[PDB]
Amino acid sequence: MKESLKDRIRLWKRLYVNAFENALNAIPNVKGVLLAYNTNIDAIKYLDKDDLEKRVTEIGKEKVFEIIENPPEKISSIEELLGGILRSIKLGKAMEWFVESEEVRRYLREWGWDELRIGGQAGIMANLLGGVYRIPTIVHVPQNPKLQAELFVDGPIYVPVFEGNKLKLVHPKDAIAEEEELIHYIYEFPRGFQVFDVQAPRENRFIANADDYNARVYMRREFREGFEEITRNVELAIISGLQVLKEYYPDGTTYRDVLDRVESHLNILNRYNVKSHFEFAYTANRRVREALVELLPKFTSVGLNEVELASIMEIIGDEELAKEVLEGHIFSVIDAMNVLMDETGIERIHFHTYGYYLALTQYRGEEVRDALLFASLAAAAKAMKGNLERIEQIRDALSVPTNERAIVLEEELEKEFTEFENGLIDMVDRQLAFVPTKIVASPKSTVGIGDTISSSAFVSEFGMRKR
Repeated sequence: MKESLKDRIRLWKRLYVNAFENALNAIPNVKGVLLAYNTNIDAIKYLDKDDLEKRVTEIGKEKVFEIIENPPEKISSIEELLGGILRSIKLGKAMEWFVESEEVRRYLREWGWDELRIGGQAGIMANLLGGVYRIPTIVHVPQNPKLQAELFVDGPIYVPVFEGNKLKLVHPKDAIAEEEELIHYIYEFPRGFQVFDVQAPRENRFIANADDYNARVYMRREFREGFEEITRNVELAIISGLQVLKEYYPDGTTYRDVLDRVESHLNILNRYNVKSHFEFAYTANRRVREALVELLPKFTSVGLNEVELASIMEIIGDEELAKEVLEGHIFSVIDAMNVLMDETGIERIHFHTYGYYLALTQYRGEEVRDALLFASLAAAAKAMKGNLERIEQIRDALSVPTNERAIVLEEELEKEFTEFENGLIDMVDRQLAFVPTKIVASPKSTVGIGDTISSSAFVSEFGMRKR
Protein backbone atom coordinates (compact mmCIF):
# COMPACT_ATOMS: atom_id res chain seq x y z
CA MET A 1 0.00 0.00 0.00
CA LYS A 2 1.38 3.55 -0.05
CA GLU A 3 3.56 4.69 2.92
CA SER A 4 1.34 7.17 4.81
CA LEU A 5 2.51 10.66 5.90
CA LYS A 6 2.98 9.50 9.49
CA ASP A 7 5.01 6.50 8.17
CA ARG A 8 7.28 8.72 6.02
CA ILE A 9 7.88 10.93 9.12
CA ARG A 10 9.15 7.90 11.10
CA LEU A 11 11.13 6.68 8.19
CA TRP A 12 12.97 10.11 7.75
CA LYS A 13 13.75 10.12 11.45
CA ARG A 14 15.46 6.74 11.14
CA LEU A 15 17.37 7.87 7.97
CA TYR A 16 18.60 11.01 9.78
CA VAL A 17 19.93 8.94 12.73
CA ASN A 18 21.74 6.46 10.49
CA ALA A 19 23.19 9.21 8.28
CA PHE A 20 24.58 11.13 11.35
CA GLU A 21 26.27 7.81 12.51
CA ASN A 22 27.65 7.12 9.04
CA ALA A 23 28.99 10.66 8.64
CA LEU A 24 30.76 10.52 12.06
CA ASN A 25 32.41 7.18 11.02
CA ALA A 26 33.38 8.43 7.58
CA ILE A 27 34.69 11.89 8.35
CA PRO A 28 37.95 10.65 9.92
CA ASN A 29 38.79 9.12 6.52
CA VAL A 30 39.18 12.54 4.90
CA LYS A 31 42.98 13.28 4.78
CA GLY A 32 42.96 16.95 4.06
CA VAL A 33 40.85 19.71 2.58
CA LEU A 34 42.11 22.90 0.93
CA LEU A 35 39.95 26.05 1.36
CA ALA A 36 40.48 29.15 -0.79
CA TYR A 37 40.34 32.04 -1.34
CA ASN A 38 38.33 34.38 0.89
CA THR A 39 39.10 34.88 4.62
CA ASN A 40 38.54 38.15 6.56
CA ILE A 41 37.44 39.53 9.93
CA ASP A 42 33.73 40.17 10.67
CA ALA A 43 33.03 42.88 13.25
CA ILE A 44 29.40 42.68 14.40
CA LYS A 45 27.48 45.52 15.93
CA TYR A 46 23.85 45.13 17.28
CA LEU A 47 22.45 48.56 16.48
CA ASP A 48 21.20 50.76 19.34
CA LYS A 49 18.42 53.31 18.67
CA ASP A 50 19.79 56.33 20.58
CA ASP A 51 23.36 55.80 19.49
CA LEU A 52 22.38 55.57 15.78
CA GLU A 53 20.08 58.65 15.93
CA LYS A 54 22.75 60.73 17.68
CA ARG A 55 25.30 59.86 14.99
CA VAL A 56 22.84 60.73 12.18
CA THR A 57 22.17 64.13 13.88
CA GLU A 58 25.95 64.82 14.37
CA ILE A 59 26.78 64.30 10.74
CA GLY A 60 23.65 66.02 9.35
CA LYS A 61 20.20 64.51 9.25
CA GLU A 62 19.24 66.14 5.91
CA LYS A 63 22.27 64.64 4.09
CA VAL A 64 21.60 61.13 5.47
CA PHE A 65 17.91 60.92 4.50
CA GLU A 66 18.77 62.10 0.99
CA ILE A 67 21.18 59.12 0.69
CA ILE A 68 18.30 56.71 1.56
CA GLU A 69 16.46 58.09 -1.53
CA ASN A 70 19.51 58.27 -3.79
CA PRO A 71 22.07 55.62 -2.63
CA PRO A 72 25.63 55.73 -3.99
CA GLU A 73 27.54 52.82 -5.54
CA LYS A 74 30.03 52.80 -2.58
CA ILE A 75 30.73 54.55 0.80
CA SER A 76 32.86 57.57 0.40
CA SER A 77 31.65 59.62 3.44
CA ILE A 78 30.11 59.12 6.92
CA GLU A 79 26.74 60.43 5.58
CA GLU A 80 26.79 57.61 3.01
CA LEU A 81 27.64 55.08 5.61
CA LEU A 82 24.70 55.95 7.92
CA GLY A 83 22.42 56.52 4.87
CA GLY A 84 23.08 52.94 3.88
CA ILE A 85 22.32 51.62 7.32
CA LEU A 86 18.94 53.45 7.53
CA ARG A 87 18.08 52.34 3.96
CA SER A 88 18.82 48.80 4.96
CA ILE A 89 16.49 49.23 7.99
CA LYS A 90 13.76 50.98 5.88
CA LEU A 91 13.80 48.37 3.07
CA GLY A 92 14.54 45.46 5.44
CA LYS A 93 17.18 44.42 2.87
CA ALA A 94 20.63 42.80 3.14
CA MET A 95 23.08 45.35 1.78
CA GLU A 96 26.91 45.46 1.49
CA TRP A 97 28.73 48.61 0.29
CA PHE A 98 32.46 48.98 -0.12
CA VAL A 99 34.16 51.56 2.03
CA GLU A 100 36.51 53.60 -0.13
CA SER A 101 37.28 56.42 2.33
CA GLU A 102 40.11 56.15 4.90
CA GLU A 103 38.38 58.66 7.07
CA VAL A 104 35.25 56.45 7.17
CA ARG A 105 37.39 53.40 7.96
CA ARG A 106 38.71 55.28 11.05
CA TYR A 107 35.20 56.24 12.00
CA LEU A 108 34.09 52.65 11.77
CA ARG A 109 36.88 51.38 14.07
CA GLU A 110 36.09 54.05 16.69
CA TRP A 111 32.38 53.11 16.57
CA GLY A 112 33.57 49.57 17.23
CA TRP A 113 31.88 46.26 17.62
CA ASP A 114 30.24 43.93 20.08
CA GLU A 115 31.61 40.69 18.74
CA LEU A 116 34.44 39.56 16.50
CA ARG A 117 34.45 36.37 14.46
CA ILE A 118 36.22 34.83 11.43
CA GLY A 119 34.71 35.96 8.15
CA GLY A 120 34.90 34.86 4.50
CA GLN A 121 33.67 31.55 3.09
CA ALA A 122 37.09 29.86 3.36
CA GLY A 123 37.70 31.28 6.82
CA ILE A 124 34.34 30.15 8.25
CA MET A 125 34.66 26.71 6.74
CA ALA A 126 38.19 26.32 8.30
CA ASN A 127 36.62 26.69 11.75
CA LEU A 128 33.83 24.12 10.81
CA LEU A 129 35.81 21.47 8.91
CA GLY A 130 39.07 21.88 10.97
CA GLY A 131 37.67 22.90 14.40
CA VAL A 132 34.45 20.90 14.55
CA TYR A 133 34.87 17.97 12.20
CA ARG A 134 38.64 17.69 12.88
CA ILE A 135 39.47 17.27 9.20
CA PRO A 136 43.13 18.52 8.60
CA THR A 137 42.50 21.80 6.78
CA ILE A 138 44.75 24.18 4.78
CA VAL A 139 43.28 27.61 4.46
CA HIS A 140 44.05 30.64 2.26
CA VAL A 141 44.43 33.76 4.40
CA PRO A 142 45.12 36.76 2.11
CA GLN A 143 46.31 38.97 5.17
CA ASN A 144 47.06 37.27 8.52
CA PRO A 145 47.78 39.97 11.28
CA LYS A 146 47.31 38.90 14.89
CA LEU A 147 43.58 39.92 15.06
CA GLN A 148 42.90 37.65 11.97
CA ALA A 149 45.02 34.68 13.07
CA GLU A 150 43.51 34.40 16.49
CA LEU A 151 39.96 34.12 15.12
CA PHE A 152 40.76 30.54 14.06
CA VAL A 153 39.69 27.88 16.68
CA ASP A 154 41.93 25.16 18.03
CA GLY A 155 42.37 21.99 15.90
CA PRO A 156 44.04 20.78 12.73
CA ILE A 157 43.84 24.06 10.80
CA TYR A 158 47.00 24.99 8.84
CA VAL A 159 48.43 27.75 6.69
CA PRO A 160 51.48 27.37 4.40
CA VAL A 161 54.72 29.16 5.27
CA PHE A 162 57.98 29.17 3.23
CA GLU A 163 61.25 28.19 5.06
CA GLY A 164 63.59 29.41 2.24
CA ASN A 165 62.44 26.86 -0.35
CA LYS A 166 60.67 24.28 1.79
CA LEU A 167 56.94 24.84 2.43
CA LYS A 168 55.74 24.12 5.91
CA LEU A 169 52.16 23.85 7.33
CA VAL A 170 51.61 25.59 10.75
CA HIS A 171 48.64 26.82 12.74
CA PRO A 172 47.50 30.38 11.75
CA LYS A 173 48.40 31.68 15.32
CA ASP A 174 51.98 30.48 14.58
CA ALA A 175 52.19 32.50 11.38
CA ILE A 176 51.13 36.05 12.42
CA ALA A 177 52.36 38.47 9.86
CA GLU A 178 52.67 42.26 9.61
CA GLU A 179 49.69 42.50 7.35
CA GLU A 180 46.37 44.39 7.00
CA GLU A 181 43.24 43.64 9.05
CA LEU A 182 40.49 42.99 6.39
CA ILE A 183 37.40 43.95 8.35
CA HIS A 184 33.73 43.76 7.33
CA TYR A 185 31.55 45.78 9.77
CA ILE A 186 28.15 44.02 10.05
CA TYR A 187 25.37 46.28 11.53
CA GLU A 188 22.52 43.97 12.60
CA PHE A 189 18.89 45.01 13.62
CA PRO A 190 15.86 43.01 14.90
CA ARG A 191 12.29 42.62 13.53
CA GLY A 192 10.75 46.10 13.89
CA PHE A 193 13.85 48.03 14.71
CA GLN A 194 13.03 51.68 14.77
CA VAL A 195 15.10 54.81 14.29
CA PHE A 196 13.52 58.23 13.87
CA ASP A 197 10.42 57.56 11.72
CA VAL A 198 12.04 54.60 9.92
CA GLN A 199 11.12 51.11 11.00
CA ALA A 200 12.30 47.69 9.90
CA PRO A 201 9.84 45.35 8.10
CA ARG A 202 12.02 42.41 9.04
CA GLU A 203 15.39 41.64 10.66
CA ASN A 204 18.45 42.17 8.53
CA ARG A 205 21.99 43.69 8.28
CA PHE A 206 23.97 46.28 6.50
CA ILE A 207 27.69 45.40 5.76
CA ALA A 208 30.36 48.09 5.52
CA ASN A 209 33.23 46.36 3.61
CA ALA A 210 36.70 47.80 4.40
CA ASP A 211 38.65 44.91 2.74
CA ASP A 212 40.90 45.70 -0.34
CA TYR A 213 42.32 42.15 -0.72
CA ASN A 214 39.36 39.77 -1.02
CA ALA A 215 37.56 42.31 -3.30
CA ARG A 216 40.29 41.69 -6.02
CA VAL A 217 41.23 38.14 -4.98
CA TYR A 218 44.91 38.94 -4.10
CA MET A 219 46.50 35.63 -3.27
CA ARG A 220 49.36 34.81 -0.89
CA ARG A 221 52.70 34.08 -2.53
CA GLU A 222 52.65 30.54 -1.03
CA PHE A 223 49.52 29.79 -3.21
CA ARG A 224 51.09 31.51 -6.22
CA GLU A 225 54.46 29.78 -6.14
CA GLY A 226 53.86 26.72 -3.94
CA PHE A 227 50.35 25.48 -5.02
CA GLU A 228 51.57 22.06 -6.17
CA GLU A 229 53.20 21.34 -2.85
CA ILE A 230 49.99 22.41 -0.97
CA THR A 231 48.03 20.09 -3.36
CA ARG A 232 50.14 17.07 -2.32
CA ASN A 233 48.82 17.43 1.22
CA VAL A 234 45.01 17.26 0.52
CA GLU A 235 42.31 14.99 -0.98
CA LEU A 236 39.61 17.71 -1.38
CA ALA A 237 39.37 21.40 -2.22
CA ILE A 238 36.47 23.89 -1.81
CA ILE A 239 36.78 27.07 -3.91
CA SER A 240 34.87 30.25 -3.06
CA GLY A 241 35.10 34.05 -3.24
CA LEU A 242 35.19 34.61 -7.06
CA GLN A 243 31.76 36.16 -7.09
CA VAL A 244 33.27 39.62 -6.48
CA LEU A 245 35.15 39.70 -9.85
CA LYS A 246 34.20 42.55 -12.25
CA GLU A 247 34.71 42.41 -15.97
CA TYR A 248 36.79 45.64 -16.08
CA TYR A 249 38.70 47.55 -13.42
CA PRO A 250 39.54 51.28 -13.50
CA ASP A 251 43.32 50.42 -13.55
CA GLY A 252 42.68 48.55 -16.88
CA THR A 253 43.07 45.01 -15.36
CA THR A 254 40.19 42.45 -15.83
CA TYR A 255 38.66 39.38 -14.32
CA ARG A 256 40.97 37.00 -16.24
CA ASP A 257 43.96 38.22 -14.29
CA VAL A 258 42.40 36.17 -11.43
CA LEU A 259 40.57 33.45 -13.41
CA ASP A 260 43.62 32.40 -15.45
CA ARG A 261 45.38 31.71 -12.16
CA VAL A 262 42.33 29.87 -10.67
CA GLU A 263 42.26 27.70 -13.80
CA SER A 264 45.96 26.88 -13.29
CA HIS A 265 45.14 25.75 -9.74
CA LEU A 266 42.31 23.52 -11.04
CA ASN A 267 44.78 21.97 -13.55
CA ILE A 268 47.06 21.09 -10.63
CA LEU A 269 44.30 19.75 -8.44
CA ASN A 270 43.10 17.48 -11.36
CA ARG A 271 46.66 16.18 -12.01
CA TYR A 272 46.73 15.00 -8.39
CA ASN A 273 43.17 13.66 -8.49
CA VAL A 274 41.98 16.10 -5.79
CA LYS A 275 38.15 16.41 -5.85
CA SER A 276 37.08 20.09 -6.01
CA HIS A 277 33.78 21.81 -5.21
CA PHE A 278 32.99 25.29 -6.33
CA GLU A 279 30.61 27.58 -4.29
CA PHE A 280 28.84 29.39 -7.13
CA ALA A 281 27.67 32.46 -5.15
CA TYR A 282 25.68 35.06 -7.11
CA THR A 283 27.98 36.91 -9.58
CA ALA A 284 26.55 40.27 -10.74
CA ASN A 285 28.65 40.63 -13.84
CA ARG A 286 27.23 38.41 -16.61
CA ARG A 287 30.48 38.07 -18.57
CA VAL A 288 32.32 36.89 -15.41
CA ARG A 289 29.36 34.59 -14.53
CA GLU A 290 29.72 32.95 -17.95
CA ALA A 291 33.49 32.54 -17.61
CA LEU A 292 32.82 30.74 -14.31
CA VAL A 293 30.24 28.40 -15.94
CA GLU A 294 32.96 27.66 -18.57
CA LEU A 295 35.35 26.69 -15.77
CA LEU A 296 32.89 24.15 -14.25
CA PRO A 297 34.09 21.26 -16.42
CA LYS A 298 37.33 21.34 -14.36
CA PHE A 299 35.54 21.10 -11.05
CA THR A 300 34.24 17.80 -9.61
CA SER A 301 31.28 19.44 -7.92
CA VAL A 302 29.27 22.67 -7.65
CA GLY A 303 27.08 24.10 -4.77
CA LEU A 304 24.22 26.52 -5.41
CA ASN A 305 20.84 27.77 -4.08
CA GLU A 306 17.72 29.02 -5.88
CA VAL A 307 18.96 32.55 -6.51
CA GLU A 308 22.34 31.27 -7.75
CA LEU A 309 20.89 28.53 -10.03
CA ALA A 310 18.24 31.00 -11.48
CA SER A 311 21.08 33.42 -12.17
CA ILE A 312 23.03 30.77 -14.13
CA MET A 313 19.86 29.85 -16.12
CA GLU A 314 19.65 33.60 -17.15
CA ILE A 315 22.89 33.05 -19.12
CA ILE A 316 22.53 29.34 -20.31
CA GLY A 317 18.77 28.44 -19.83
CA ASP A 318 15.96 30.80 -20.48
CA GLU A 319 14.36 33.47 -18.61
CA GLU A 320 11.17 31.55 -17.88
CA LEU A 321 13.02 28.55 -16.36
CA ALA A 322 15.12 31.11 -14.31
CA LYS A 323 11.90 32.60 -12.88
CA GLU A 324 10.54 29.22 -11.82
CA VAL A 325 13.86 28.15 -10.24
CA LEU A 326 13.98 31.44 -8.23
CA GLU A 327 10.65 30.37 -6.65
CA GLY A 328 12.17 26.90 -5.84
CA HIS A 329 9.59 24.96 -8.04
CA ILE A 330 11.11 21.49 -7.81
CA PHE A 331 10.53 20.33 -11.39
CA SER A 332 12.02 23.46 -12.91
CA VAL A 333 15.01 23.18 -10.42
CA ILE A 334 15.65 19.58 -11.68
CA ASP A 335 15.39 20.69 -15.31
CA ALA A 336 17.89 23.48 -14.56
CA MET A 337 20.34 21.12 -12.75
CA ASN A 338 20.12 18.83 -15.80
CA VAL A 339 20.74 21.69 -18.22
CA LEU A 340 23.79 22.76 -16.15
CA MET A 341 25.19 19.15 -16.02
CA ASP A 342 24.51 18.71 -19.84
CA GLU A 343 26.37 22.01 -20.58
CA THR A 344 29.39 21.29 -18.36
CA GLY A 345 29.65 17.56 -17.84
CA ILE A 346 30.30 18.33 -14.12
CA GLU A 347 30.03 15.18 -12.00
CA ARG A 348 28.00 16.58 -9.04
CA ILE A 349 25.59 19.48 -8.47
CA HIS A 350 24.29 20.16 -4.89
CA PHE A 351 21.21 22.41 -4.78
CA HIS A 352 19.91 23.71 -1.48
CA THR A 353 16.93 25.80 -0.70
CA TYR A 354 14.36 26.47 1.98
CA GLY A 355 12.79 23.09 2.89
CA TYR A 356 14.88 20.63 0.80
CA TYR A 357 18.13 19.80 -0.93
CA LEU A 358 18.76 18.02 -4.24
CA ALA A 359 22.06 16.42 -5.52
CA LEU A 360 22.46 15.35 -9.12
CA THR A 361 25.46 13.01 -9.57
CA GLN A 362 26.97 11.04 -12.46
CA TYR A 363 27.56 8.17 -9.99
CA ARG A 364 25.17 6.24 -7.82
CA GLY A 365 24.73 5.18 -4.19
CA GLU A 366 23.08 5.95 -0.83
CA GLU A 367 26.06 7.98 0.42
CA VAL A 368 24.93 10.95 -1.64
CA ARG A 369 21.64 11.09 0.35
CA ASP A 370 23.27 10.42 3.71
CA ALA A 371 25.72 13.35 3.15
CA LEU A 372 22.73 15.60 2.40
CA LEU A 373 21.16 14.49 5.67
CA PHE A 374 24.31 15.16 7.63
CA ALA A 375 24.50 18.66 6.00
CA SER A 376 20.87 19.31 7.02
CA LEU A 377 21.65 18.45 10.65
CA ALA A 378 24.88 20.60 10.56
CA ALA A 379 22.89 23.54 9.31
CA ALA A 380 20.06 23.12 11.89
CA ALA A 381 22.76 22.76 14.69
CA LYS A 382 24.51 25.97 13.61
CA ALA A 383 21.18 27.92 13.44
CA MET A 384 20.17 26.54 16.88
CA LYS A 385 23.46 27.18 18.79
CA GLY A 386 24.69 30.28 16.88
CA ASN A 387 28.13 28.81 16.30
CA LEU A 388 29.21 25.16 16.66
CA GLU A 389 32.24 23.93 18.54
CA ARG A 390 32.18 20.11 18.60
CA ILE A 391 30.70 17.50 16.37
CA GLU A 392 28.54 16.06 19.15
CA GLN A 393 26.49 19.27 19.18
CA ILE A 394 25.07 18.22 15.74
CA ARG A 395 23.45 15.22 17.51
CA ASP A 396 21.04 17.67 19.15
CA ALA A 397 19.75 18.79 15.74
CA LEU A 398 18.12 15.29 15.52
CA SER A 399 15.48 16.81 17.91
CA VAL A 400 14.53 19.49 15.39
CA PRO A 401 11.34 18.30 13.53
CA THR A 402 11.84 17.54 9.90
CA ASN A 403 9.93 19.93 7.60
CA GLU A 404 6.62 18.16 7.06
CA ARG A 405 5.73 20.04 3.93
CA ALA A 406 8.90 18.78 2.23
CA ILE A 407 7.90 15.15 3.23
CA VAL A 408 4.78 15.76 1.27
CA LEU A 409 6.71 17.37 -1.60
CA GLU A 410 8.65 14.07 -1.84
CA GLU A 411 5.34 12.43 -3.01
CA GLU A 412 4.72 14.95 -5.61
CA LEU A 413 8.30 14.68 -6.89
CA GLU A 414 8.12 10.83 -6.89
CA LYS A 415 4.99 10.70 -9.10
CA GLU A 416 7.12 11.95 -12.00
CA PHE A 417 10.63 10.81 -10.90
CA THR A 418 10.05 7.36 -9.40
CA GLU A 419 12.21 6.54 -6.38
CA PHE A 420 14.15 3.20 -5.93
CA GLU A 421 14.85 4.12 -2.31
CA ASN A 422 13.58 6.99 -0.03
CA GLY A 423 15.19 10.14 -1.34
CA LEU A 424 16.85 8.37 -4.29
CA ILE A 425 16.00 8.39 -7.89
CA ASP A 426 17.62 6.68 -10.98
CA MET A 427 17.94 8.44 -14.29
CA VAL A 428 19.57 6.96 -17.47
CA ASP A 429 23.10 8.27 -16.85
CA ARG A 430 22.76 10.06 -13.44
CA GLN A 431 21.26 9.77 -9.93
CA LEU A 432 19.13 12.45 -8.16
CA ALA A 433 19.04 12.54 -4.34
CA PHE A 434 16.33 14.49 -2.34
CA VAL A 435 16.08 15.22 1.37
CA PRO A 436 13.59 17.25 3.41
CA THR A 437 15.45 19.64 5.73
CA LYS A 438 15.28 20.74 9.42
CA ILE A 439 14.13 24.32 9.70
CA VAL A 440 15.02 25.92 13.13
CA ALA A 441 11.95 27.86 14.38
CA SER A 442 13.86 30.56 16.36
CA PRO A 443 17.37 30.70 14.95
CA LYS A 444 20.26 32.31 16.92
CA SER A 445 22.14 32.69 13.64
CA THR A 446 21.14 33.45 10.00
CA VAL A 447 24.68 33.76 8.41
CA GLY A 448 27.32 31.19 7.29
CA ILE A 449 24.51 28.59 6.76
CA GLY A 450 24.74 28.10 2.93
CA ASP A 451 28.51 27.35 3.25
CA THR A 452 27.91 25.02 6.16
CA ILE A 453 25.38 23.07 3.99
CA SER A 454 27.44 22.89 0.89
CA SER A 455 30.79 22.03 2.60
CA SER A 456 29.37 19.48 4.99
CA ALA A 457 27.61 17.51 2.23
CA PHE A 458 30.67 17.48 -0.07
CA VAL A 459 33.18 16.43 2.60
CA SER A 460 31.01 13.80 4.35
CA GLU A 461 30.00 12.33 0.95
CA PHE A 462 33.61 11.90 -0.09
CA GLY A 463 34.49 10.32 3.36
CA MET A 464 31.59 7.81 2.93
CA ARG A 465 32.41 6.91 -0.65
CA LYS A 466 36.24 6.59 -0.14
CA ARG A 467 37.46 3.03 -0.95
